[PDB]
Amino acid sequence: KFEILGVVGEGAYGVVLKCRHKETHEIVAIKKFKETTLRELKMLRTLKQENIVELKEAFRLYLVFEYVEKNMLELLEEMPNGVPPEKVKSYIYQLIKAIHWCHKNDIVHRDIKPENLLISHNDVLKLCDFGFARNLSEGNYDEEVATRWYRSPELLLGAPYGKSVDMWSVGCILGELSDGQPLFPGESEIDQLFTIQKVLGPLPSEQMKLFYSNPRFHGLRFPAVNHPQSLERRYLGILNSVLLDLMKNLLKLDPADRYLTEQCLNHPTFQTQRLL
Amino acid sequence: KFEILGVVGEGAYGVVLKCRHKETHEIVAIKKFKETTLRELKMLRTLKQENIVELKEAFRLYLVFEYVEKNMLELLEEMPNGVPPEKVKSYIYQLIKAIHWCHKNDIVHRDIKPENLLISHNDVLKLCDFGFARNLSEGNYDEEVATRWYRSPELLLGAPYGKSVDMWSVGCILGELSDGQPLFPGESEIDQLFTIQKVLGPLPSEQMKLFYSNPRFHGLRFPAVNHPQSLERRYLGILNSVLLDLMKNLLKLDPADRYLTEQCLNHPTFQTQRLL
Ligand SMILES: CC(C)c1cnc(CSc2cnc(NC(=O)C3CCNCC3)s2)o1
Ligand SMILES: CC(C)c1cnc(CSc2cnc(NC(=O)C3CCNCC3)s2)o1
Repeated sequence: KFEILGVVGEGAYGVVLKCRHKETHEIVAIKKFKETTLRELKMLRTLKQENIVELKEAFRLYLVFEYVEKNMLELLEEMPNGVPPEKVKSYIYQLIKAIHWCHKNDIVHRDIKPENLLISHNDVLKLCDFGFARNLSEGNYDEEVATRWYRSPELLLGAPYGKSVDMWSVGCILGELSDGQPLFPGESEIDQLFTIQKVLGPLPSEQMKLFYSNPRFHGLRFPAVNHPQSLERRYLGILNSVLLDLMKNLLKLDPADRYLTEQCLNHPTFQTQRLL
Repeated sequence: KFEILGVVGEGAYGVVLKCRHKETHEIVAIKKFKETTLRELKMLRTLKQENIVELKEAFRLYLVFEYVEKNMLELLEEMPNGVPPEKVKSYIYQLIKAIHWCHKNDIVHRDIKPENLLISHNDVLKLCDFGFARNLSEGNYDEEVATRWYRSPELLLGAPYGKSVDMWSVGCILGELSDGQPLFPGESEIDQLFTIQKVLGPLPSEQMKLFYSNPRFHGLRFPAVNHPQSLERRYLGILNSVLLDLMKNLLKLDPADRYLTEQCLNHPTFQTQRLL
């Protein structure tokens, strides 16, 4: 028996309520729709880790989670020019660890964004909202505008979703943590491709080819950018150079060049950081 | 030409972006879908007042608004036990003034909730999100779970929407401003009717009759509450007694007994308060 304290969130995932056990006074988040609740519960049972939100119990279907005090979106609102470089590295390390556990379990998250990065009172980052996650050994949801800001160009172009594009989202979040700004804030899909090339240069031949084969863009003008800026220039005086290197290998335009989790966690940036 | 700074919000209303004029550096909220954009723009032009969000311009259809620094939802998160009694009265007065202008223009808002109460840097409350507002002289959207917490019982029961139920929502917000707690937090429609009667007593005969005639509730158990608590008891030591009187006349179960705007703004609670 839970007393309802408030609404945590509502969307494609459904409705999450902030609740309190009438006996223990513990605060929880209870997820119900009105679907993919059972899929999420299965993945949540598989995915147990310090950087993944804990599912505490299920009943009649409703999922009861640990309630977490904040997300990254609120953190960037309180610190609109970025967080300290130490905190940028700490949060990206923790996020990478959570994605690593997902990927080792053959699960791709598909919706990494500041909104689903919970930051506990002890500053522990936790990933949530597996309502669009997929197991690659099966078959097969999606989201809104803020959720394309973190999407790789090949996905904007319609490629299949895999471990690479979760790594892309990590890089976008790395940048935004460092200066508070969305890195590729398109106002539409096309303006997103422009912003991406304005930083990283022209998409590889194959992505442009998808641009002309994809009827979403029929008759549309390709956003050619003459003079790309570069991330070194984009983040000069913001990221230290080692972490900048890590971000350079998360944001390779060709998904085949992107570091996956094992390589990310082995990067020099996190050498002293893994220990703590 | 606007540089995109971030996403303000996304929902049934569409997508609102936080943007900046490349020339003036003014921050604005730009509303676009992907419908009722034109309806909203018409109402926004009619509805011009200090407690209603200012629409600044329209182009190609996109609506550019003043950007406002916070909403009431964030205020209740920062002050989870309520705001000072003076601030409760000040915000409810301002909200009532905004609804009064809407109602005098034959417009009912239909979605009053903390999320659409903007509170400026000068502590000026502004109403927004007229994407579900209606003009009573015409014909005819709706929302989520948090948006039924502010719905009158006759509306939960399926009555038509009118000025009365906007007054109901005002009362719910009055209570929640005073102690930080949603007043009627149902987990479903039925639990909402229970919570309402647990405070205000049994619904009038006619609302119960709608309960049995409405197939939404076919075969369902009516939430009979034996011992209602009362608002005097519910808010003892929280609301002063004069404002408690105003809340008693906003939360009459029979919509015919509720104060409308003219009566609210004439209540003794706001006698010294109107002047400032
Ligand atoms: C986040 C998204 C809507 C979602 C899908 N599924 C779940 C359930 S898991 C959760 C446990 N604690 C949570 N904490 C937060 O989101 C809070 C609320 C926002 N302000 C403080 C930070 S949500 O959330
Ligand atoms: C609110 C809702 C989504 C909506 C529908 N239509 C509009 C456009 S009008 C606006 C102008 N300023 C605005 N300010 C706020 O909501 C802010 C953002 C949240 N944190 C700080 C408070 S929204 O908003």
